[PDB]
Amino acid sequence: MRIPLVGKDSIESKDIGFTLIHEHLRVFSEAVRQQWPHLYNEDEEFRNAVNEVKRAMQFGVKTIVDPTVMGLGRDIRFMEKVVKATGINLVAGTGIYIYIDLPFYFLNRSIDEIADLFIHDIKEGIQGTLNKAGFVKIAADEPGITKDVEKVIRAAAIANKETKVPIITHSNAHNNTGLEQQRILTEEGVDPGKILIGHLGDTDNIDYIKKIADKGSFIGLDRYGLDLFLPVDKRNETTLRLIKDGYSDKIMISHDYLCTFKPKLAPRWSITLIFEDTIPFLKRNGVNEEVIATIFKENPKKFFS
Amino acid sequence: MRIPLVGKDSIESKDIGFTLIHEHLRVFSEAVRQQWPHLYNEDEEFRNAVNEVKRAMQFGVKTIVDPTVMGLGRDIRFMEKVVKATGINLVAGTGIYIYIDLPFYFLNRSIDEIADLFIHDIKEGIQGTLNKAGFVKIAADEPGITKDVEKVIRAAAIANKETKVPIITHSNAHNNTGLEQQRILTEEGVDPGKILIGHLGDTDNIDYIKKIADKGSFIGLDRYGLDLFLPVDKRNETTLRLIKDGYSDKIMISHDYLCTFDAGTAKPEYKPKLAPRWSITLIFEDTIPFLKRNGVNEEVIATIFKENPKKFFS
Ligand SMILES: [Co+2]
Ligand SMILES: [Co+2]
Ligand SMILES: [Fe+2]
Ligand SMILES: [Fe+2]
Repeated sequence: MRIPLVGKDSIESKDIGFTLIHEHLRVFSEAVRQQWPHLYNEDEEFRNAVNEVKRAMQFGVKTIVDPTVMGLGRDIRFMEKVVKATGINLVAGTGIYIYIDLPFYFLNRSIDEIADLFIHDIKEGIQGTLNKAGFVKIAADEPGITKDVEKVIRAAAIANKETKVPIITHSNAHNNTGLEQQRILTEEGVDPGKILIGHLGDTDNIDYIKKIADKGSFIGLDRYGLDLFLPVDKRNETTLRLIKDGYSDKIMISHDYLCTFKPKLAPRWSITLIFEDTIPFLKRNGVNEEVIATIFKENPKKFFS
Repeated sequence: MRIPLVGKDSIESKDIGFTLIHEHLRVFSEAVRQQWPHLYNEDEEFRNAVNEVKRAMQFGVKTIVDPTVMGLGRDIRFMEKVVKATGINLVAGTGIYIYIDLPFYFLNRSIDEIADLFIHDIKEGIQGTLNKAGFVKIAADEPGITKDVEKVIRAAAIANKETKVPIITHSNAHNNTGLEQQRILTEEGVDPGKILIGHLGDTDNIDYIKKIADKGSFIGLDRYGLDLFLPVDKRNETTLRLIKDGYSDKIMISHDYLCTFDAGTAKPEYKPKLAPRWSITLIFEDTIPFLKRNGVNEEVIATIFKENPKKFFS
């Protein structure tokens, strides 16, 4: 009745339950895979995604939000297959993931034309299916807010205003891209509480994280396990600090795990690391179950309502 | 047998006949087309491509070389359908068309791993078929020779050295990228005669063009009809001058026609001020008649359109 799900009837936000807000079943570069299909093994990809998702569900995860969009190899049919094999609630999105320029398709195309693509996926369905997009994903990274990155951001704001679906972002935690995304969306009329600024858990700069939260958006502590960006124990210290300072109303936690899509870079990276390490860490440091529920149930409910 | 053809037995290069060295049956952004198929009408693309190819064949064209590769929507199965509807000799390629950065697949991958993809397409076949690639296509434009652009350039060198297929380039005629491409490839051991430096017809700077040709490479006068890069009359004037100064044996001419393109610019849609007479047969309607009435004999026309493509693929 409000949040579309891959391969199922849409649900009211009250039924989302325990959510992993940012996880990927599979990512790839569309052009590479179309051109050199011998590099990929779909059977293996499917088997690893299904296993990872089953494991999450054994810890009580009900819904996964998967922000694989254009540029990351969104495949709605693969997603459907995983949903049939697992029973997971899966929220698919629309959007564009670029760091510099858009594909040449977009040359002399307006922001509204871009937004029309997102709205098509939200109102009509994704890739020829009746599976509808539940959110818009956008990105910026080390190159910053380029001209084309900015067009995409503005297009996301149009789609949100027209359809009410929330916006998930990718940012670089160390160069202000997050704060800029929030600002441009917000200036374009997006409710700050319909934005999740992503990858803030990549830094232990608490003042920058709070800045974005205090402007009204969710803060993505969303790469647990990617030690190369920030080690688990430092993420844990940051999370705990934010909870202790009263920020659990804006915290969202996830792994950004690539289910099929490393001893030094990400030794215990998986879709269940927060059950194995983070949540027990927090509980040992005095965080109650009510806070856990706020982060993994209440916050996603608010984001999608 | 020595040039692979899509949907046909390979041909000796001496049999290639009258050739258009750089034309596209269809181009698109793979990511866009994968994510928003509602934007594209395959029927219309197929009908347009077939119509263009048949009209080129009526003018005597035997062979078309199509440098649509990764980044431009190469689709060997579409190409097969076009061959089967027309009987054209079609040469498909491999390569990577980027202006700035490689797709994220290539993060922390070596130049060799890039080359192996090219070698795969040339020795094994394209996209799971046995249609083999006959050349490598690479690109550089306004952003210049970026690090990833250079990785692709060096990958093409390795592929040529291993398989012997020639290299076609896309360049920006106004920023030296063509000469940079030639430089880096010749440094890596590629024979200059196996390189076509593209889009040099986009300038009337005759001295730049000549510099590349004197270094031993073919020069692509290859966007006839794309008036936004350079109008037909200035292209014709440049082409003629090069032929008079003795450069016939290095000149290749084409239209770079996109029988179907997905960009919004779209150089011919309510916007045919950018490319009014642009089609795959414009050289038969304008350029060849112009050369012929300005002292260029049938021999020189045969050199450009038959002999040079034959050498390039030998
Ligand atoms: Co991200
Ligand atoms: Co080109
Ligand atoms: Fe992600
Ligand atoms: Fe081209």
